[PDB]
Amino acid sequence: EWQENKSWNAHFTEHKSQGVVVLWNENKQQGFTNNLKRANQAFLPASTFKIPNSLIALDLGVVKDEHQVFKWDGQTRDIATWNRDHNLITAMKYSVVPVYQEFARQIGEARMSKMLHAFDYGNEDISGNVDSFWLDGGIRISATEQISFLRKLYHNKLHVSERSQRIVKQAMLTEANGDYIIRAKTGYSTRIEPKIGWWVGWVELDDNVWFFAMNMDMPTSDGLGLRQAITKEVLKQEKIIP
Amino acid sequence: WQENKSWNAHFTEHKSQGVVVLWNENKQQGFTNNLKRANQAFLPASTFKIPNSLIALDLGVVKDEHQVFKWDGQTRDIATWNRDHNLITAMKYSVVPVYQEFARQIGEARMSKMLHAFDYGNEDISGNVDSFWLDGGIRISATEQISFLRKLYHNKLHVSERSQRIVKQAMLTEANGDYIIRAKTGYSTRIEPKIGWWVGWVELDDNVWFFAMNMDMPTSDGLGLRQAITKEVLKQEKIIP
Repeated sequence: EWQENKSWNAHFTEHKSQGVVVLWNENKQQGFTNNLKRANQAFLPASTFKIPNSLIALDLGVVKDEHQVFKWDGQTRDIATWNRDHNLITAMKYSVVPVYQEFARQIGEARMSKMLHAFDYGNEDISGNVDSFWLDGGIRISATEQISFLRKLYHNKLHVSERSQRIVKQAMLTEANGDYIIRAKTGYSTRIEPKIGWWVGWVELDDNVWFFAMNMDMPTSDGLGLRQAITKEVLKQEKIIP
Repeated sequence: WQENKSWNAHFTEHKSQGVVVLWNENKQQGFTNNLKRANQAFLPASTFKIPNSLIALDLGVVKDEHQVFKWDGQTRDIATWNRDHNLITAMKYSVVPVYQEFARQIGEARMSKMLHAFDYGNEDISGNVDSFWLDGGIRISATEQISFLRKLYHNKLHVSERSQRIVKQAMLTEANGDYIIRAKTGYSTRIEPKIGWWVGWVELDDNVWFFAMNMDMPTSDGLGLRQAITKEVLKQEKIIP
């Protein structure tokens, strides 16, 4: 069950933003959102797709491990951090699209589609073709669907090996300290309206895990840090993090 | 294997005595303030939770990082111990009693073989099966810790890849956009000299810096210096901001 807490809207309002945050309390098997409607609206996953894309690439052997280097092709792209060599960890961290497009090509459309279906991932539509569908094709996923997917990953219940899932959860590591561990993935969908930012993942506490998936309208790149800030503004309000 | 005696200031500043050892994985170069003490072997104390975890996982004594180890209802000096734990929280709170139970279940034969297979320190588990890393015969130097950690990082220890991955998960101490630290503290109080340890590594985008430090720890008061000193050293070396 899901509970709407419209008070979280203040965190969007304060930052002159519109969006949804969805939380799931694993112990209590309860979910919370500021906007049930938008929680169930599907959007392009953009770089959040790196999570399933990694799982599949690892499981098929397209990526041997998290150390394998994927050389910069020497083509300066807009994003400075992309113009360097990468492995899975840093490719995830810096959302290095070109690396994952190459994975997607090597995976191919048949295996990609089968695996997404096996994952129950979003609308499971990769039209098309292989190497951009999460950016400007047909694949869409809602925040509540992201939670469902993430929960399976956390529990190693996705239809790939345990190793693949552990490696991807490693690669998702975003922040940790004595109070919490956040494993998550950002996304930024720009190719198709509405432009949105994502942050999906979970917060590991000593005794519980809180899954989250947020997206928000992102008319310009200026607002990208709000993905995390608003999520954390909500996590703080809910005493999940200090 | 450079000695940089300038890092001694980081110990002197805190009226402390100790050693920090760094290993730059890419350059295959090590650095320390004190080559002698870098090679001096001490009780590992709770840094032993790293190999103890690996062995427990690999033998099935620990099924996974979620398995709960119920508190035995004995209230001890450390509050966080007086509660149920899994591998992650047991490592985080250095829950000795949990790992003593693992050690008992592992037993002396398998413990000894495994430490040899790990090339771990002096590989000597003389003493109580469930306390030898606290007050038995096992000794390991900072440089030996680095050697062991390097094998762990590369999944080259003689246990399954899964075991090594889980323990590296459990070692997670700190992460942000600049670095990840996977590490384990220790505090050897039973047998003189009382020392504190911090051993692990810092993962950067491009490189991994292994570290192992220990320092005299006459009282618990100084325990935060383990991390503080290591981090000022890391900061001086521009490894972390």
